[PDB]
Order: sequence, then C-alpha cells, then structure tokens
Amino acid sequence: GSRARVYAEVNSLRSREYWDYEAHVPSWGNQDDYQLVRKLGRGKYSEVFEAINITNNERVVVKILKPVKKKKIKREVKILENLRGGTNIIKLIDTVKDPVSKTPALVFEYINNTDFKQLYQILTDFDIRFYMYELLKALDYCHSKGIMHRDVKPHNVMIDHQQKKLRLIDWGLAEFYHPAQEYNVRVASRYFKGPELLVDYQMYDYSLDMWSLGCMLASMIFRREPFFHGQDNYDQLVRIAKVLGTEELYGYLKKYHIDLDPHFNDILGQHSRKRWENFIHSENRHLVSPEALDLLDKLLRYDHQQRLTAKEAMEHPYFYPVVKEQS
Ligand SMILES: CCC(=O)Nc1cc(Nc2cc(NC3CC3)n3ncc(C#N)c3n2)ccc1C
Repeated sequence: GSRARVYAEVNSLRSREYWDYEAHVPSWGNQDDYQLVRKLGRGKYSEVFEAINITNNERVVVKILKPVKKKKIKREVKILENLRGGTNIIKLIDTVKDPVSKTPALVFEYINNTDFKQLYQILTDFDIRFYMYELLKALDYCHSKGIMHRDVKPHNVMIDHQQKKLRLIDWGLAEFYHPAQEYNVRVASRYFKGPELLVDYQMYDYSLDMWSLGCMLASMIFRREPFFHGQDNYDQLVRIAKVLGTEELYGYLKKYHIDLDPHFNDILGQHSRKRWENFIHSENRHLVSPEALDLLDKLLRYDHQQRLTAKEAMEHPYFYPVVKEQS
C-alpha cells in the first residue's frame, strides 16, 4: 500500500465530471482560422507546428493529434481545461478540428524557447533558483488539481530566457491521481523515470514528478545533462544506484514489498551511497551551495513518500534569494 502525502483525495472531493474525462465533450472550433508556418517537432501520436491565427494575427503552437484512442485526446483536453490559468502551465487557447476530416488539434500559446542544451550552459546560480522555483509553481498547481504530469524533462519546460517566462508543456502523458490506483509505469523519458517506474511499482503518485524535477536540478547545478544517463531501463536503475547506493535501494524495495526483476542480479553490483559533494569541480562550483545539495538530497530519494512535495521544495532555503528578490 502507498498513498500520496498531499492532495491524495482531491479528485474524490470534486464533482465526478472533473476527473471523468471519458465523459468530457470538448467544444471543437474551426482549424481553418490557423495558418501553419513551420514544423516544430512530433510525438508518437502528434505533430507540432508554429502557426498564425489569421483572424487576429496571434502566433500559436498547433498540435495535430494523429490516430490515437479518442480517450487519450479527451484526457489531455480535460486536464488542460482543469488547469486553466494555472501558474506557469502552458495556456490552451483553442480546441479545433479540420471541418472535413474531423482530425482534432490543440492550439497553445507560443513561447520563444531557448534550446535547453544551449541554455543550461549559461545559467547562473540565481537563474537556476529562479527557473526551478517557477517550475515548482507549475507542479504544485497541477498536483493541487489532482494531476500528475508524468513527463517532466527539459524538453517539456519551455523557457524564454529573454522575457524570463517558463511554461510546463506536453500534458499528453498526464493523469488524474486516485488513491490506491495502479498506473502504467511506461511513462516519462528514460533519464527522468523515478525508481518506482524502473522497478515496476504501479501505486505511484505526484512524487514521481518530484524525482524528475530533482534530476533536472542535478543536471543544472552539476552541468551533467542528463544527470542519470542509462542506456536502457535496466541500466537506468544501475546509474541511480551507483549514486544513491544499493543498500538504500533494497531498503526501499523491502518497505513496499517490491519484487525486483531478476535480470538486475547480473548488473546492479554493490555501491555505496555517494556524497553529493563528489560531483563538484571547478566547472560547476559556482552553481553549488550547501542549500542546493540539501534540497537535491531531499528530492532524489528512492522512497517516493520521503521526497519533498512541490510546495515543500518551494519553501526550501535554496529559494530564499528568489522570494526576497520578488518582494
Ligand atoms: C503542443 C506541443 C506539445 O505538447 N509537445 C511538443 C512541443 C514541441 N515544441 C514546442 C516549441 C515551442 N517554442 C519553441 C519554438 C520556439 N513551444 N511554445 C509553446 C509550446 C507548447 N505547447 C511549444 N512547443 C515539439 C514537439 C512536441 C511533441
């Protein structure tokens, strides 16, 4: 058994219509109002374009949803409607369909993002604190709304470094949290998967997103991106254990009665827990402080119940300079 430490019952306490996305009936506008300009990328079930709304000249991002269970489309639309106005959550502007083919598309606000591979190289200590604080506001918001993002990674955090705007994007893997529900562990990018996913523990919660955020924090302050760079899902756990330690892993497995896939016997080895200070060197020293290491140590923990919540993390002394600056 496992339950979220916060927000556990928040969907139960709301109208069923709030979380019963299969019953949701979107209002589908007309895609002919949008002119595609440039392809920006694609997902497994999506293609993404920069576009212009020709009725008002607004620049937008259009996500055209290829074949996919209409249930997954309803889920993403309902989650985005529930998160409307949330702090640092990408704004859904419109839901539209090709009026002939009825192919659906989602229209989002445009963010002039700096590619994270270039950005992370130039961030100052204060920059990291600021952006992580802003990202935490997005996670606290969605968690308070009963939603797990489940795909937190640099590619899904758009940062306009000139205007200092941050948005958490791509809610296509997000899901409603319900206590005791068993969820599919095939979520998140390999490098950002929490240990619970890697050991096939299905009773996870919002704290999965906090592992992913911790991975991002580590990559920023230490300038090793991704921080845990597995070659596959098995090696991903080995990379984690070489830092957190194997004895600590086994304690986690025992607490939650977790059966470890026996292919791990050949590859985990034995590893002491490493001090976070071992990652400091001349290239990253200016980004690391006792406060950063204390926060990171409280995010990158095997035991999902022991990780800080997004609110607890925001309240950590590491962010005091950000809070002070904003007043
Ligand atoms: C709707 C986009 C999504 O859910 N995923 C996604 C985004 C993307 N690239 C993007 C890229 C940008 N701006 C970059 C070009 C300057 N922006 N700005 C806002 C949004 C949004 N939303 C955005 N998505 C590339 C591939 C995929 C799969």
